Amino acid sequence: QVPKVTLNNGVEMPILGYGVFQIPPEKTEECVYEAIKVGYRLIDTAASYMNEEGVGRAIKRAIDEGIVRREELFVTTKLWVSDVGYESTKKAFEKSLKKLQLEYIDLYLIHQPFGDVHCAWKAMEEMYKDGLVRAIGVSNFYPDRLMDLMVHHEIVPAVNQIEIHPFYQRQEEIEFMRNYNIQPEAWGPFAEGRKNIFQNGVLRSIAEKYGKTVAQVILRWLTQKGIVAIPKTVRRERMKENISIFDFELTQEDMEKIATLDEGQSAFFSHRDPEVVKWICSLK
Ligand SMILES: NC(=O)c1ccc[n+]([C@@H]2O[C@H](COP(=O)([O-])OP(=O)(O)OC[C@H]3O[C@@H](n4cnc5c(N)ncnc54)[C@H](OP(=O)(O)O)[C@@H]3O)[C@@H](O)[C@H]2O)c1
Repeated sequence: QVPKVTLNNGVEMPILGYGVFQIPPEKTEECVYEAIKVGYRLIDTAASYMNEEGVGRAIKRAIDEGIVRREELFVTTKLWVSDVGYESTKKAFEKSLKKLQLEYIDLYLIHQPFGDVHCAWKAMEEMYKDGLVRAIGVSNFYPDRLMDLMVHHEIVPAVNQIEIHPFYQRQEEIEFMRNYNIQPEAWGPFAEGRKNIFQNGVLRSIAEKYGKTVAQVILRWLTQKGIVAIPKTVRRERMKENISIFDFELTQEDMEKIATLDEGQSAFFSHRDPEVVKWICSLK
């Protein structure tokens, strides 16, 4: 029984989904298919992961085998930096759509805050209004950048996908998003395992309390905040573990303990670091 959040346009999105970053293209079909069988419906990919084609094949099988209908799934993909523009953005979307073998996409995101994101958003608003995508949003946008879009365009981004985990908890940005009706979505909910997160003593003491794992506690913590989380694992047993978090609840005390862990900065790098902007823009 996986809860759904309601986005600013009335679209419902599952609060827990399945991420496919660093799953090799040739392993992505079986992973996604297994995830769906286990009960995932929110699937997160991107043009840049090079595994849309495998995601689409998993879906096609699940649908053909009767496991799900298309409407039960929530497929997210992303516009890569090098495609950002007006027509370039439509072309990119249509390329992803093809790879996925879908008629529509549930959520399409601007992947990075660089290049002509105003033209990309305008493009995206038009595909949104044409019915090609159910919800449009952004990724890795700080509040100033979110505001800039909001004051220059009609459609408020439905989602902003950003790094959120116990060591970068980003509460001030969450309340800015809640204020302006932008659903926060957590990428790297486990910080990709950085900083011995699965062995953190505070997290284990709370996990022990409930007979759950640390991973489960982290995801329960996010979702209990009203944050969509998209953990990634290539293991069937962890798919099952990661989705099995709604049969318990953290106390206020538990939530406050977890809050003490915030380090207030990325586990990876800052998007305001000019060297980072350049490194990202030079990947493709
Ligand atoms: N918008 C963006 O700029 C951006 C950037 C990065 C990622 N993302 C999205 O966010 C998704 C989630 O983030 P992520 O892949 O970076 O990192 P993540 O989900 O925080 O953590 C990934 C790691 O956790 C391990 N793991 C999963 N479940 C576990 C469990 N219950 N116990 C112990 N270890 C566990 C995985 O190992 P195994 O796979 O081997 O189990 C994997 O190495 C991505 O796949 C992608 O869809 C978006």
